[PDB]
Amino acid sequence: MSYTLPSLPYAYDALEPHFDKQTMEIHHTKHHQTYVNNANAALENLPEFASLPVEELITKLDQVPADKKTVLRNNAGGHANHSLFWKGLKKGTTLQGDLKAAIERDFGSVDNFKAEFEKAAATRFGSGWAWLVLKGDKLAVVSTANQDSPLMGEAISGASGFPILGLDVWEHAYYLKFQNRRPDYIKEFWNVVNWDEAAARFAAKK
Amino acid sequence: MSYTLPSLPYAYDALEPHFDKQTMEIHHTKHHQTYVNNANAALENLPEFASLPVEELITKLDQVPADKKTVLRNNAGGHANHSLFWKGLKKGTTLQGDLKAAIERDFGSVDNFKAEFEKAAATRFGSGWAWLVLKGDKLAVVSTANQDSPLMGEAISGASGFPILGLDVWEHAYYLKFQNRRPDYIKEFWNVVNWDEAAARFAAKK
Ligand SMILES: [Mn+2]
Ligand SMILES: [Mn+2]
Repeated sequence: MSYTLPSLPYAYDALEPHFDKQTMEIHHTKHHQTYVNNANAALENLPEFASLPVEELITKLDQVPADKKTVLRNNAGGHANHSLFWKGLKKGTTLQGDLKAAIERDFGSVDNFKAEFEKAAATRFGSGWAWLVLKGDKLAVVSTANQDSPLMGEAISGASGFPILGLDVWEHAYYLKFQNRRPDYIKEFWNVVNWDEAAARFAAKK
Repeated sequence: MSYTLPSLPYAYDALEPHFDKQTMEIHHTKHHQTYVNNANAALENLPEFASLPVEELITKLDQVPADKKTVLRNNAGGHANHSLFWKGLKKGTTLQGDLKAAIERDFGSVDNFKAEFEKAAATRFGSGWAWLVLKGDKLAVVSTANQDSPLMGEAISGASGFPILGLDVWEHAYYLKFQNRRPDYIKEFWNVVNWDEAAARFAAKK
């Protein structure tokens, strides 16, 4: 009830040849759906939380009943992260404008940022996410475990900041095409990171 | 150096039709190799710890420095776990003998244990392992995150006990064949869990 699997900005094959259509379909119809379903299941008993946007719910995980924290952290996190991820994917964009300049300001150069992002994405051990976040006035690359989001805050996720964009580095995001070669997937991410959406999120939050 | 990739006890396709040969090859030659490589790299500056069997090293994670604990927990963990995993996989075995009796004693029935194992393997959120462990004289089903091992102890891994067998539920262990259908993979594991080795391990620290 509370959450719905969001309508994608695109068909499953829209990120070809970079992100494989089989994975995008499963990622949405199976993995994301499951996060929505399991978050919804957990929120049935929590009407005072079920109304929150998922992105707000995950900032309030410390307010949930103890026995709800993990399931919603994982599944509302998964829902939030995947919802962001899809909107954060698009071919044909160019990093530009204020976001490019902020990246250049905060990382020294786009290449420095990319290397830092790639390093975070590659070094995330196990499942998780690499993020470009905005922490007040400064962009940062952080990473989170599993479906943790920086929106969850430091205490829960070990990261914080508003996610400008993120890269799913769960193996389900890349295994079918890339298998263990997560760096290749990370490189491909640069071809599909939706800088227009990242720029819009930066514009909203900067 | 410190660690080597062990030979598989079997050919890449020896677990077919249950576990796919492609995954077995990548899982062994890439993922396990990488754990070996990265554990070896981290041990290069740790002479005090570099000569230890991997299963002993992962019991001493709390003794290494902080810039080494995680890398070795993850990679020596991965090496320990995959080493066990390969030996713990074999077609044609039959659960029997003291191990079957102890499973029946501690879980009520083989099916009860299998259901509890499957639950633990399915509910492991993110990457990790499901374990049959022996805790003193009681078999238990536990799961660990990432490449944590029960051998690592409760503080680090959230689990303890002597692993009798384990199931890798990292998505790289099953995604190529099963994609998101980890329960199908978990069910297939019953066809390839090496009960002989599980029995041998059970007899070894019973
Ligand atoms: Mn995902
Ligand atoms: Mn594995």
